[PDB]
Amino acid sequence: STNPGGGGGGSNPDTGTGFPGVSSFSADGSFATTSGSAGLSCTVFRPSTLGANGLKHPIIVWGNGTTASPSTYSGILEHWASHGFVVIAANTSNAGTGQDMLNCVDYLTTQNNRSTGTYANKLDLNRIGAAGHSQGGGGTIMAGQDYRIKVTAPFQPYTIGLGHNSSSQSNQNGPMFLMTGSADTIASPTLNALPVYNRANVPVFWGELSGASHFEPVGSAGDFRGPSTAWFRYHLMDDASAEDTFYGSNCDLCTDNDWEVRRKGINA
Repeated sequence: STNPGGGGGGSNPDTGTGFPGVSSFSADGSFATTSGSAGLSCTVFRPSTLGANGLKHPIIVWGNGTTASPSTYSGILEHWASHGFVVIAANTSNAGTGQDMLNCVDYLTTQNNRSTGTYANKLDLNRIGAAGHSQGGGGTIMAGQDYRIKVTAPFQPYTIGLGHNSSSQSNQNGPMFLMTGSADTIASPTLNALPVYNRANVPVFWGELSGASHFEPVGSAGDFRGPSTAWFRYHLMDDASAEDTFYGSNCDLCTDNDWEVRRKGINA
């Protein structure tokens, strides 16, 4: 949380990659947003103007929970877009293999590399993260093996079925912000998340939110919204103010009794 600008009604300085600073990770940011279909089988939520002020936009690829669509998560996806991310959701309700998510990344790469178009030279292909809920959180871990996925944020992942291959957990490309809810009886954290924490080959920040059901991530994603935004702003925008959300002995979530935190490979 620590920011030299002091937040609030002040004006926090730009991030390391040049994106506007924000006074809150849970409130929407300064970019007006739009959404629409992308490549037939994806849906994008993005700033309505891309590439202003010399910026190249980081990307979050999203996988839905079982039975769900991108609209089920429109609040959280629009929220990230309002901070400056280009957010691409696989449309599928069956995101567990990770392949649809990676196809959405391939699609945006093509568009970035065109001479003209919505995305032409406007994306930062070195700053891609993955996130998703439920089976889509398992799919985030599956997709997170790919060398282009810099960090992941699985929201209540389901890893005991629905396309998951648990060996993916030990083949991640980058660090993981693993989120669970203590009231989640559908993707039991003991069965679905504890094994990921144990076997992951990367640093893991595992936060379990007290009193969160399996439906906390739907819509605007509740009390996961701010933390997930901090994670992606830190790693994909070099927002230094998000560092002490996760790192150090006195990190924000570490001293917040609403969270049970288990870390590995994270400076503490």
